[PDB]
Amino acid sequence: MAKWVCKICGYIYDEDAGDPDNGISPGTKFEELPDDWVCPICGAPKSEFEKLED
Ligand SMILES: [Fe+3]
Ligand code: NA
Repeated sequence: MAKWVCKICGYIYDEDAGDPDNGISPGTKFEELPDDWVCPICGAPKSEFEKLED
């Protein structure tokens, strides 16, 4: 699945990993993260992530 970078801090939202400590099961696509999910490292909103693909 896809990976996304937090443009602020460099955290990778890896769809295969999810974010279980913050309520997101492995395999959750970035689009399906709740609108108010934030980077678990720096707190940036979803808008600040960039999909790692051409
Ligand atoms: Fe971040
Ligand atoms: Na959405």
